Amino acid sequence: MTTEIKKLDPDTAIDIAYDIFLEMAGENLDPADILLFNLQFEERGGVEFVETADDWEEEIGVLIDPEEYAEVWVGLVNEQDEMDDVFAKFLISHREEDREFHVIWKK
Repeated sequence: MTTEIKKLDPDTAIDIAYDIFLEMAGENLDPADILLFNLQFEERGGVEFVETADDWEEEIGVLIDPEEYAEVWVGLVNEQDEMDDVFAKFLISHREEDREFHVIWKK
């Protein structure tokens, strides 16, 4: 505690979000997309931890503060390691006070 706003570690953020994709990924997600994720995810696993953006107030339906939120994208990648097929994106409030985590399924 040397500042006011603290971010989350790469492995830490991914860890939490990862568990959220395993527990959340259900009815909220499209059926067909659920299956594919079940058959192809191990060999084609994708979970890139991106940052916030300005073009947020369009998809989720609410403006978000940039460089102040943890953006997580969990999709399916190839053997070349990429991220062109995202399944669900999560947004976790970096800060400790108030934990606003809202994931988006098939936009």
